[PDB]
Amino acid sequence: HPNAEDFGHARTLPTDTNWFKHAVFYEVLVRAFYDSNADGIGDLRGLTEKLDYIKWLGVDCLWLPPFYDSPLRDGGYDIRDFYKVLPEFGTVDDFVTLLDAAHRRGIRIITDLVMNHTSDQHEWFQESRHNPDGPYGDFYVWSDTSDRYPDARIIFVDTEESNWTFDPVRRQFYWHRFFSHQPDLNYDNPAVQEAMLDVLRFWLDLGIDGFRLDAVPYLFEREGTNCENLPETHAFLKRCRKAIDDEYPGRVLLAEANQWPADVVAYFGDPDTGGDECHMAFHFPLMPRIFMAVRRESRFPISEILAQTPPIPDTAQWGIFLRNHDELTLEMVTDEERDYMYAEYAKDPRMKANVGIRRRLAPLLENDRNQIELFTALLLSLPGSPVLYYGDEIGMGDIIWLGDRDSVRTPMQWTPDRNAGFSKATPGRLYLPPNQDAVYGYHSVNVEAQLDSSSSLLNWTRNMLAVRSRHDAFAVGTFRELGGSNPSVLAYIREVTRQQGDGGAKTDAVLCVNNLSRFPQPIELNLQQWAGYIPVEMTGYVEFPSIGQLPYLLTLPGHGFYWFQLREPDP
Amino acid sequence: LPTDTNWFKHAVFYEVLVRAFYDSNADGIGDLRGLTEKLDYIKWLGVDCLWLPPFYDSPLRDGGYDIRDFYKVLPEFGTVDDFVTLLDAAHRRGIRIITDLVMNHTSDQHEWFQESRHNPDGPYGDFYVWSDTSDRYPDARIIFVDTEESNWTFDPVRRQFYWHRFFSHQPDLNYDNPAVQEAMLDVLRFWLDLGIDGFRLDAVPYLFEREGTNCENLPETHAFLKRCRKAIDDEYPGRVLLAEANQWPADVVAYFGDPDTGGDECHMAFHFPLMPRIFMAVRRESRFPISEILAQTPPIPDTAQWGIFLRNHDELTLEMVTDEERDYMYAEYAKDPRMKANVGIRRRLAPLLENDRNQIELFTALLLSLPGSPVLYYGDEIGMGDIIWLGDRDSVRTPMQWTPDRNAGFSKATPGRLYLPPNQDAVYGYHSVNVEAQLDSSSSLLNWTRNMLAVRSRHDAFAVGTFRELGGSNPSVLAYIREVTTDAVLCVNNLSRFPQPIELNLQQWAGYIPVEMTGYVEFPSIGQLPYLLTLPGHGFYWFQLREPD
Ligand SMILES: [Ca+2]
Ligand SMILES: [Ca+2]
Ligand SMILES: [Cl-]
Ligand SMILES: [Cl-]
Ligand SMILES: [Cl-]
Ligand SMILES: [Cl-]
Ligand SMILES: [Cl-]
Ligand SMILES: [Cl-]
Ligand SMILES: [Cl-]
Ligand SMILES: [Mg+2]
Ligand SMILES: [Mg+2]
Repeated sequence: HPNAEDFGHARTLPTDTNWFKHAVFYEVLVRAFYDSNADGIGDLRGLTEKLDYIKWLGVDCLWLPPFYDSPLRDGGYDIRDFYKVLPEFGTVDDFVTLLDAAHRRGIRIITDLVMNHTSDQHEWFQESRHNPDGPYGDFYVWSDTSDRYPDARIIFVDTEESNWTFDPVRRQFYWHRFFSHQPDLNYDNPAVQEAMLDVLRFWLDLGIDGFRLDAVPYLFEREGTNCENLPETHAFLKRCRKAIDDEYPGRVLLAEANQWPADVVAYFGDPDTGGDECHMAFHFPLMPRIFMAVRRESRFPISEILAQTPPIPDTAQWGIFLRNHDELTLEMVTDEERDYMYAEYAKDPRMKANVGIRRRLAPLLENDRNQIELFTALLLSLPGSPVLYYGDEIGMGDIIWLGDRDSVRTPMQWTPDRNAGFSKATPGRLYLPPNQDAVYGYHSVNVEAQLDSSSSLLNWTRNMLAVRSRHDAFAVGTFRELGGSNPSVLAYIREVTRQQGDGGAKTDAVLCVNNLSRFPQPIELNLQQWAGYIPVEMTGYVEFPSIGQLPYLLTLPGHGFYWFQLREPDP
Repeated sequence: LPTDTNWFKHAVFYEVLVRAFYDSNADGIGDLRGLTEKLDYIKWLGVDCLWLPPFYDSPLRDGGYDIRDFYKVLPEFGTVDDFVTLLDAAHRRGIRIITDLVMNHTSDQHEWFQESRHNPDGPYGDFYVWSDTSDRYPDARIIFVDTEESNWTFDPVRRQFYWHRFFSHQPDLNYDNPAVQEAMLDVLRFWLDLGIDGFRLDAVPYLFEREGTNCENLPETHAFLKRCRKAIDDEYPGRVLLAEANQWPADVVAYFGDPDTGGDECHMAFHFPLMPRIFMAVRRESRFPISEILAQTPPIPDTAQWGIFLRNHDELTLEMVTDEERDYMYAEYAKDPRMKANVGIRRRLAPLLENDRNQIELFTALLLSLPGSPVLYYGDEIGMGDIIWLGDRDSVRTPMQWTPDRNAGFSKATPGRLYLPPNQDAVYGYHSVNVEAQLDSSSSLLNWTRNMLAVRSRHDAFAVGTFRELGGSNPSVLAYIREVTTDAVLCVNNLSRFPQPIELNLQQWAGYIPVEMTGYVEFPSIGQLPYLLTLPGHGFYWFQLREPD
């Protein structure tokens, strides 16, 4: 393994143990964003050059999917070397340069790190199968039979015949929860635990701001269990958090656990220490419920998942995003016993058609601009830290035929020029082609075309992000659902607890009202506790009538929404 | 159709995918009824026989080469009744139909395999090749070496290993079981009874395995092929068997069978190295890669015929044929950046030639005048492009581009429901490349291609004539005569991008008048002095050698 010493490191931002609670994340693939060297493939230097756009957009942290050395048989989630970037993307030094440049603009970077397994091309595995009594002999999970752990499901049931695969060289079976070319690491071997902690430290020494830890529920296996969410798995996660907070204060760990929210709460750790595992975890059912709330023109699927979500440690934060599937497994989270909408998804033909396929926001919503704004408003005002996916801010489409994941991984559309301005290479050499249809194609949909008009989706999104950044209640406020006469309208207030040396718009309460119906709707709200306050609409700053003792009437167009600052009255 | 045991020697074939040609029912997928509705186009183009890749019921994990039921049409294409409708409509127009039939293996979803694994003591227990170990047949290479760790896979239900030369979801049939041989003969008869004109038999070199061998081309494999030919000969005279053997031509001749009988296995087999050699001949501006491959091809039985096509890869395995010992061009392909970029990917003719119309015409002229029965691939006649990102095979399987309308006129469905999207780029997109746009001008690639087919059809020499390479002063020009005995044709082809002169010794035909076949202009009669022909870069001429009064 390389040592971090022989590379540069990035200059660390000032320590801020709460930064991730206030952050808007931007998931961007290195391969897709910008090709600076005309090989048809996006690269680290290209991403570095585009930091000006990212800063202008106003996001706080980049989230990079895996960019490590890999044969790319499973999208790069099959890792061949944890210490090396895929050569086509650049080198470790290019990553340090990117980190420094990002940090200069106050922008942080996290990346995906797959903890559960490596590619079978990883040298640990080649040594494990060729030299069984060597130091890597027990780095993986080996057996003379395929009978162990029978209660564990096969995740990729239509592709893999078993969770055990017979290796022709070692003549024993090895365990894999994912594809056969992704052998599971043996976490019962303390050398494996130390090796993986050393991986985290390598990137942290370089200066990375954190990781999304992938496939963590599957680390340990035990007979008599379904081999997910085991005590020893959480124990290892506590080691990661301990190392993180002791040696690198102010960094973050995000858990990718595609489970019902009550079940992922455990991944934040012990409530009594304030949380001692992951700082963040994703709330996967939110988008499916929002999607269904709109289809149904009813607030309840949204009201319900929020009400039923258990409280989490003070230190912790949910991550939220506008996708219906986990990118690792392409599964939508559900629960037969605890999801009242369990059987309802299969009854919606749009939902049904896209089962197991990642889709971008605009295509999910049939390019309806009003709905894109509504879903985006919800993403930016509901509790949690939001993740925007690259290209959704201009309304990019997808290309489903490229694959279940690759559908959403086509080049960023910068201009209406050749290759959408992503590359100077010949089109036949692009890693994937840009969208070329009349609706989503780069001749029509690109950054340059949207920069001019204040009314473009890009400019609208950038303004919404700016507004959000100026109001703390969106990031760390309480959540109070207001109910109301009309079931088609979701209304809530978010409040800051307010301690010492504050008082201003930044800490004033906020009121959000969202119409899930396609038709204009009235709603009368009981806001009597805020009698005398003045609702000020956030985008145009117009003062609405002061709140009284009577119900407050707001009227919304189809799929419309309003955000108001609740200003304290003048004495 | 009235029996005509030589029809395949005179045929031009047209490989057309049911899924890609025409969607008549607006589900976004091409279908048999749709293909039937486009037969007038196929007749007008002038081809003689359709070649349909597998259209059987299948989970489509390996492009439909993974068959779930040999007796059933994939439901989205229609049913056996739609297939008979297609057959009758084609025959009415004098067009025949052959199809791919995978003989070596089935999908693991096939009911035979599910019975084999669940009920080992039952009648299907020995329908596949099972073993307690993965040690047998170690000399057989793994075809898909980057994907399959072994030719043996452990089945979790039966708890034994089964053999597969292809992907793990394609278990090999056990041809040492006599019931397997009878079941597969019965598949042949089922489609022949419906009226199909023949089959391309796929993966046949791999039927039998034997210890101490590489498990290809075994004598028992050829013995089973003889059973297939005999069944055809005895029960369905006038039908054809084509072999898909991606091997050096010398090795392929075995698939025509015993020369002493006039051939007792396949009627046809493919000459795979032809396109790679033509491609390199043009890259090097030398006739030699073509001259040599033809000269080194052994004689085949007189009732047999080579099939030829303008592709560098076999569609089953995505491999280009070669031979370390017998191919002088063996190390040369890797030195060509065009060949190197496209390794393991099917590409259409226009993209292979960077859309150079002169070269498209040159390669097509060679395809239509060299010895063998040519196969045209659907869409090449209008210059369609491909979409490589769709997959190594799906690259060339996008919808036929009929018009510049929505979905290229292939379907009325919404674009997001199409099985694959049409080309949409500035060069190959359906807004500029489509049948409708080319129908009008006599100078379109489509009308040029149609005219060349019409010309070829009027000269038996192209189909069954002898082949005499004329040599000549200039190594950049390939000249030859095709002759049958009363019909003699002279073909001259410029492999150089620049204009070239060639002086030919045509003394044997002195007095004859060369008549150029497209404009019918009479050229100077052949004398005792060498005949000078001058060609533009990548040009060609076809001449009928007419007897003097
Ligand atoms: Ca594990
Ligand atoms: Ca076999
Ligand atoms: Cl990437
Ligand atoms: Cl995800
Ligand atoms: Cl999704
Ligand atoms: Cl098909
Ligand atoms: Cl059927
Ligand atoms: Cl082929
Ligand atoms: Cl090809
Ligand atoms: Mg690049
Ligand atoms: Mg159809």
